[PDB]
Amino acid sequence: LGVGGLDKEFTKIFRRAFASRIFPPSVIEKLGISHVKGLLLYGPPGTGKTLIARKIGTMLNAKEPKIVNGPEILSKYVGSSEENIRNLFKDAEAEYRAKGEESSLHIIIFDELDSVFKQGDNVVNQLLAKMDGVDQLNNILVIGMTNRKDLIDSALLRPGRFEVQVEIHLPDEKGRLQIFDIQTKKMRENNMMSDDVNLAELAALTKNFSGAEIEGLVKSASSFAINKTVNNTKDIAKLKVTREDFLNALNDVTPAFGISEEDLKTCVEGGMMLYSERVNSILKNGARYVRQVRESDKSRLVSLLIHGPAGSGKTALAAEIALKSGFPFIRLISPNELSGMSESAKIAYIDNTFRDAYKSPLNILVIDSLETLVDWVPIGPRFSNNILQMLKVALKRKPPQDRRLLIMTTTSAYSVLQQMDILSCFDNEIAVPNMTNLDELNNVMIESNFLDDAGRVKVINELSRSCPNFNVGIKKTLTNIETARHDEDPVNELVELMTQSA
Amino acid sequence: LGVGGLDKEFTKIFRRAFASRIFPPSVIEKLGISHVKGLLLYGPPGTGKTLIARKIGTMLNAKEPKIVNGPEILSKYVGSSEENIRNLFKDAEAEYRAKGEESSLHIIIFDELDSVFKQGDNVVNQLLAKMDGVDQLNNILVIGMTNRKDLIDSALLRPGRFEVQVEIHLPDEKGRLQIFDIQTKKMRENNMMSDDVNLAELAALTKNFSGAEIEGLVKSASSFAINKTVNNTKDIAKLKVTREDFLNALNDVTPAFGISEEDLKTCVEGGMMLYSERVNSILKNGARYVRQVRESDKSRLVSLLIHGPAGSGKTALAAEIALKSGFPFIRLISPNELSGMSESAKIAYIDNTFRDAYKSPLNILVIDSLETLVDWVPIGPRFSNNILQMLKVALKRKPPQDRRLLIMTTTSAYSVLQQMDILSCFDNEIAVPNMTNLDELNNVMIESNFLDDAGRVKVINELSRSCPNFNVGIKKTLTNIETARHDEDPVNELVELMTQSA
Ligand SMILES: Nc1ncnc2c1ncn2[C@@H]1O[C@H](COP(=O)(O)OP(=O)(O)OP(=O)(O)O)[C@@H](O)[C@H]1O
Ligand SMILES: Nc1ncnc2c1ncn2[C@@H]1O[C@H](COP(=O)(O)OP(=O)(O)OP(=O)(O)O)[C@@H](O)[C@H]1O
Ligand SMILES: Nc1ncnc2c1ncn2[C@@H]1O[C@H](COP(=O)(O)OP(=O)(O)O)[C@@H](O)[C@H]1O
Ligand SMILES: Nc1ncnc2c1ncn2[C@@H]1O[C@H](COP(=O)(O)OP(=O)(O)O)[C@@H](O)[C@H]1O
Ligand SMILES: [Mg+2]
Ligand SMILES: [Mg+2]
Repeated sequence: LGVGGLDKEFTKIFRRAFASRIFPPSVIEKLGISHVKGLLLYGPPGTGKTLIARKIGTMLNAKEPKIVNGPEILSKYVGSSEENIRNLFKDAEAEYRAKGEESSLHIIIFDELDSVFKQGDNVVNQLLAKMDGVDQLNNILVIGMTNRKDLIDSALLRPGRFEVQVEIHLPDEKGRLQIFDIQTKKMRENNMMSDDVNLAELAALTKNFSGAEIEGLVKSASSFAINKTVNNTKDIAKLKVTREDFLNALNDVTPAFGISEEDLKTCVEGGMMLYSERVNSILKNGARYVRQVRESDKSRLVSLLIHGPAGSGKTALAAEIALKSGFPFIRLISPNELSGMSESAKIAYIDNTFRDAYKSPLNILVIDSLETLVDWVPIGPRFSNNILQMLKVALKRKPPQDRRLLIMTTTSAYSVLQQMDILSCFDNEIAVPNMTNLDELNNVMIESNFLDDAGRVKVINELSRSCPNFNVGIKKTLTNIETARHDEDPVNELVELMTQSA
Repeated sequence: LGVGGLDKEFTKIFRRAFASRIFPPSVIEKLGISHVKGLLLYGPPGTGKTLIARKIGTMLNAKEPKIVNGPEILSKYVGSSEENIRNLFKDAEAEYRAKGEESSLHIIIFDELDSVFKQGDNVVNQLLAKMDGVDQLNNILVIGMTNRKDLIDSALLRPGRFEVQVEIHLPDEKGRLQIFDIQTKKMRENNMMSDDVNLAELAALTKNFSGAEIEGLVKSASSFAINKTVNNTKDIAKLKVTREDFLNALNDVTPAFGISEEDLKTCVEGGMMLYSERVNSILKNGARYVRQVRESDKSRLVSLLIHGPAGSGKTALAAEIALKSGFPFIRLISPNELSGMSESAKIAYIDNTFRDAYKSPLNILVIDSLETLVDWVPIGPRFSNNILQMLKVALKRKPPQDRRLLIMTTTSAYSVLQQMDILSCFDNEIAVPNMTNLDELNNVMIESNFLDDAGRVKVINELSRSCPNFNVGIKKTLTNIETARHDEDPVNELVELMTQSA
């Protein structure tokens, strides 16, 4: 017909909400039952709910369904809003007096239902009157659509009202293959599509898209081929789309439920060099855990705690372990995002991020500098307890319906966490130490191209008896080489800086 | 007549509210008494109150009852609501002036009465005027309905107003047997029901349903048999519902006052293995307490405390004991449900859960992580006292009218509870210890299919002289084997991890 990827949900809606309307009234009256009058559809935006609604009605040959938007009714003036509802059902009322039980079916779609409860009452009560009360109207069927089931009051779900509930999901590979078929049919049937375009490849590149995003991608590719000829010209009849156009268009549409590439890549990495054996061990353990949470069904929530002193490398490690994983979904919470908001806004932001992470097969989250998110200052001490409780609950909840995620977190204030007794949330702890021998300094000098061997040797020979057992980090070590490089006397300057830091 | 299960109740209502209306006016005048003008019915929703109201009306062949809804009147504009109440009684006023004492009876129904008091006064005063004051009308009888008696002000219950009060209950096995007949009459009497459907079985499976759920169950079963023909065809005349349809329909309707199966089963239990004698003792004691509660009338409340270190197994034991009991009603209160709410909302939620527990023959409740529900942080220390007092009162109250329930609660901060002085609530305490011997580790490895015994011997030998006094929980032990399994060198990795944890 038109819909794609939905094959166990088009059977289950049709079995219950619609099957009885086909038969003549005699047999339905014969058994002694009643038609259902409410159906609820829930799932993330852009996934095809309104489509199913409109498309089913063409089989029954009902009237074109009316549509009403929640916030519209809520933003109208009080009296106008009150009168509006009684306007909506007028045609349905008339036809019943006209033809009794043999009237046709009428469909009403109610969108963004949750908005009414998010605080209103008059709309809800008037609406329930028309399908539950003594003024019962036996022609109508009302469809509701929401992204959040938990905000609707339980009173509405009980038998007689919104009796059947269905859930829509993001598509998998076979779904996307069918959606591509549906969207490119009309191009294919008119010899306006090249022969190198292979749809099974695109089905695998577009990893976590919804249907709407696929519409947008096709439109973009068409755009390229149009622009290639304008400046409106002869020989339009030879127009065609090509594989290169799809590959170019893939760089202009970025999906929600994707990878926050720029923040991870640029902000958190400006080098990476293996200067010791501990580093290598840390990156191997990271790979082990990524593999564990992709090939086992008895581990759907792992949490880790990379601790260490300041200037030690922590965050750059977390990022490095994530970018090599290849998961579809990756995000991070850091102080840069929460700047300038009130406390309540912060709670809302964290909660929404976690809810968005429970809608893909695989997920990674990074939490950076746990103590700064809580506003810790030791003169008081002062901190925010509400945020702490939100985080403490979140780090132990398990995603529903055989999904899975991995979490990584970074801190420099281990003792404070020990004091706040939230140290049982973590499954394992990794330690990151500083540099403490001159061999590491030699390695770091070599891989940054500091200067020729003749000078390098002299730096080590002078520090050998200037300061034998220094204790410095990596972040500071790379800001001293960089500044010393620009001096007029590089060896002496570097020696002085190193001695001061140690 | 048309209703079943509610017999006794009837006998009474008819004895008091209506018996006087049958007799001729002369004898009633002759005794020197006056009719009753108010009747209150209360009980859980969907249990059959409005049905009784209508069906009694048909025996006395009075007019069709009028109906009004509380929220409807309360939400309307102030002036319209004030003018509205006077419209409702107009017809009754007219017939009185027409025909005096010999007028027929008028019956008015008022729904969701408590909504008026839950905060209003104008409707209450105007209503009492017509049935108590000087302007009394002697034709009317008013029926009220509420789910909550305790909220109604006492001024209404005194003689002359709402003089008779009655309660409706959820049916027992015999009642459900009757309700199935009343609902399936029209199918049975027209040869559209198979010869294998046995109603005594269905009455026994549907353990805690109300009437509305039974209507829904029949409707769903009809839907199965109907859909099996379409795609609208010939031989509609051979339609028949069958036993398999009922058994499959049983999985689509879930009742309130049922079992929260998914939450108990998936989240809280992902393995169970009897690695020591203490575990067997714990489970045996749980079974003891269960069948105690089922076979005694001198123990209608029992409360338990399970305590021990973090990671020891607690919550899984609790859920494991719940699943094998076989009770109809099971729920749990845990931090996940209360996340994101304000304080007042949390209190309301807890209180409603306890109220819903007091309406079934048998009940179990599970309360998880008592110290996290109160928001304890030891720096202050800071915590919420209101929630603590609510929980402290609730754990001692006994349910009414020969019902019984069992409570289990789990915690990791035994010293804190001792400081807060709420140990007096619990009847007995159970201790869950950690692992402390190598034999237990051997059993766990055998049970989890780690690797062939040849390698298994080596782990125990190496730990026998590396660290013989280790002290770790079961959760950590089951998350270290899992990660070691995926390594390239599984023995050394597991040995190192165990040494670190101890
Ligand atoms: N082997 C390495 N491991 C980690 N970081 C490295 C390595 N080699 C170079 N670097 C660079 O060193 C810097 C380390 O700074 P980074 O922000 O990761 O430290 P940090 O301890 O998280 O800092 P802070 O806690 O003060 O915010 C980064 O620019 C990183 O790219
Ligand atoms: N004999 C057993 N006893 C307890 N848990 C077991 C047993 N065998 C396997 N398990 C598994 O071990 C895990 C125990 O974790 P659980 O959440 O019950 O611990 P907990 O004491 O509640 O932890 P926490 O204090 O961190 O909340 C569960 O996944 C459970 O299925
Ligand atoms: N599963 C799907 N199969 C085919 N087309 C789809 C699908 N999902 C989305 N589309 C396309 O995207 C458009 C927008 O989807 P829409 O029905 O508005 O979803 P929502 O109800 O979430 O807004 C549809 O009109 C259709 O062209
Ligand atoms: N004891 C019963 N026997 C038969 N049918 C019942 C019974 N109780 C409830 N029902 C069915 O449930 C339907 C809904 O009940 P309703 O009249 O709304 O009662 P209430 O709303 O007061 O719970 C009724 O129309 C009736 O068909
Ligand atoms: Mg950092
Ligand atoms: Mg627990």
